[PDB]
Amino acid sequence: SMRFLYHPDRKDISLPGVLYALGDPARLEIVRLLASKGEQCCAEFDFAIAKSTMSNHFKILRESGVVLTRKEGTQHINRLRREDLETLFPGLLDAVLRSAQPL
Amino acid sequence: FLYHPDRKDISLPGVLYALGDPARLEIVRLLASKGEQCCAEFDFAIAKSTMSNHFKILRESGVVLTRKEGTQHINRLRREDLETLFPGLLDAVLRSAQPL
Repeated sequence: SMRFLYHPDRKDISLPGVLYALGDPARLEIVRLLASKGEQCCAEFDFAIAKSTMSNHFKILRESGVVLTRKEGTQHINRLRREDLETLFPGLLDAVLRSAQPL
Repeated sequence: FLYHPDRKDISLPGVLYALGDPARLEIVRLLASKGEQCCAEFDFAIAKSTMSNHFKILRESGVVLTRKEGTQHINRLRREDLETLFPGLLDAVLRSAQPL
């Protein structure tokens, strides 16, 4: 494969949607890891979580506008939409990441 | 005061979850500018029990402190606690918050 999974346009990202997507210890930790380690394979996050719940987590991160997910080959690789979030919500990301605790 | 957690039990995912809703975010946005607000300043097209759950979520997550004065419920942003635990978060959020 060589394509990006569905992601909203900058136009359709809302502040409540982003906060909801960050509003979970697992998702917050995903974003924390994506912010510090760059792109990560979907399997990179082993949290002792039901795979259905982890799948829902990434889907929320994608649909909310936080995460850009790419499918290359068999696996899905995840990336923080840093420019989109900074342009829409200056200071939000750094404010959230400065306050997060390493899960 | 109504139910409210101790500062030790306020977490960031819980605060962000409480803010991650347009009605709840609107409540916080009003309380930040116009200060301690009683009463039905939060008149949205929402079920009464659902607006009540919104306030319960805001209280349980450590965002809002509510006290009863007469028949009225005076709500107050826990700015001190939130700034103490999560400096800059509230401003980062309010800077981009738009009226609903």
